[PDB]
Amino acid sequence: KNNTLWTGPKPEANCIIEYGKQNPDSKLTLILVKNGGIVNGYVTLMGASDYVNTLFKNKNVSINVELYFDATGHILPDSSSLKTDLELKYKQTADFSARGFMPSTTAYPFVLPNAGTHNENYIFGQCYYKASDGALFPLEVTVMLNKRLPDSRTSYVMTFLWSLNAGLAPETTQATLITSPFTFSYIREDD
Amino acid sequence: KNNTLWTGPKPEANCIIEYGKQNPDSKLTLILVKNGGIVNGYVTLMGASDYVNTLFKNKNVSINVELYFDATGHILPDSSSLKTDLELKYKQTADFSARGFMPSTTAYPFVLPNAGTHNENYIFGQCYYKASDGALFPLEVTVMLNKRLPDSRTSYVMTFLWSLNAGLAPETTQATLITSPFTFSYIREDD
Amino acid sequence: KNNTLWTGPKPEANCIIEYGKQNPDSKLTLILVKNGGIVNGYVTLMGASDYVNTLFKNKNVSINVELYFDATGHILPDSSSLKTDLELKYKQTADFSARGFMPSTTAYPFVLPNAGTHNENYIFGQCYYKASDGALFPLEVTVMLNKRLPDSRTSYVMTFLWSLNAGLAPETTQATLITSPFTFSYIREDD
Repeated sequence: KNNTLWTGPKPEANCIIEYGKQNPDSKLTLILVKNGGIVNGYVTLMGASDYVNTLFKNKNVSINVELYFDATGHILPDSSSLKTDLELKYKQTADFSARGFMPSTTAYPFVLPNAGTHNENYIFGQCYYKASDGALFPLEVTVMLNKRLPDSRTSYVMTFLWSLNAGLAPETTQATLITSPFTFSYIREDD
Repeated sequence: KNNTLWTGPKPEANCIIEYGKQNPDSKLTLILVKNGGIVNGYVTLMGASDYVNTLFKNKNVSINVELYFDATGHILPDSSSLKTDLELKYKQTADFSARGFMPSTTAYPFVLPNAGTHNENYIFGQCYYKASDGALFPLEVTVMLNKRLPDSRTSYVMTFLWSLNAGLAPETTQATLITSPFTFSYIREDD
Repeated sequence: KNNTLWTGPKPEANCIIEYGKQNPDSKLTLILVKNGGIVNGYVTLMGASDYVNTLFKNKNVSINVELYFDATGHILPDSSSLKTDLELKYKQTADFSARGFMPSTTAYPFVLPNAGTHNENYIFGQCYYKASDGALFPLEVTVMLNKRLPDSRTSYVMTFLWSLNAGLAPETTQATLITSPFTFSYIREDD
């Protein structure tokens, strides 16, 4: 056992949404659990800055989070949106190899674009935002696994995009941004 | 392994939907399986009374199921919609402690009874109702974890809401209400 | 430790979509993982023929994949769309019984042919098709478990239907068909 790799259940601000900001402005909860040959994931984002908490005063919203991992499955905090590495739920040890939680590069390879679409690397789904007035808006989610390699330090990529394209803005005031839990599963690398 | 807590796979009527009814009018199927630090859930409701089975003669419908558990994860039947406790897929010395199946009070705390606060305690999704003529209608699902205590004897809360908001009612006659299976995952309490 | 039954992560053409074709024209990725009392599934289909890769030149499309298994959970290749049996992620043989990965016939019974509706044998959901120009199209998914046999040699049934009813066709030329990953869970038979 050490079948759960996660941010903790109620993390402190650990992720930067607003490009260029130097400190965290949001709280990413991300949990990756092994289950046989797949990983089951759970992700939710909570805003923690006035900028993130006023994004939903606009009708068109896109939130992006990119995670870059090294060869042993550890976050590269300089290029990732998440600035703190994930940790095993059972283990005080940070000494561990997390390759087994990573997205398979056999199912979801890195590719060089070379005229021709490569859409095997995406998961699509939906999650929701509940506004201040009670209205519920669907958020379209895209997860991309591996596919584009940005540098030589990276071995695995997991990116998230939440998009809202609404008839009218959900809010007219600042309100804590919370994306409802989005679950997904993917084929995992060997341990 | 002490890892599945459920109603059974095809339960007899075990749940009360209609306000003020004294005996079960529906069959709730609920399965909670441990997977690392999360529980994976599966839930479906089947009507077993004329009242439940004529709800979809209206175009706007809300079905509420509330589950209140004690400190060792057992159902409190007086206040809960479900009138029979859940059971382990494998049998009892003292019946048993089901606390590790419950929603985490760290991830999903109990909070003051203020309106519209703490929307991090909800999971939103969709499942479907297939009408007698074949039309498929989406049902918006809300699951509430903990958040509001109903009384001083409860330790954990899990509530389900299925909502239909159609342009035209699905049915014009009585028909067996069946919600298609809804899956969800949540951060679990320690064993 | 033999909890994954699958096609492998990047299968050769192994499925026949087009009516009356004798050899595979598509690549079905199917992974069934035990988790306590349920199976967690992941399915995606990739086209592998000009026929399959031109279906999305029409706005209305139905793709069907039917899997029929014998009493030990192995594919009957003659009748099924999948022509190669599933394999354990850790084996090598037919030294494997796969009944524990099958859909429970208590939760999803077989019923008398042609007598009633039996919507409790269906799981409905959505996945997507990303077109060559980038637009995302929702695909409605229906999974049927057990319910009706194709012949008297079959013990378990799992069928998938992906449907598109767009306002306009996704494509005007041939393009690799890919159904984004669809996850679902169901109550499993005993091992």
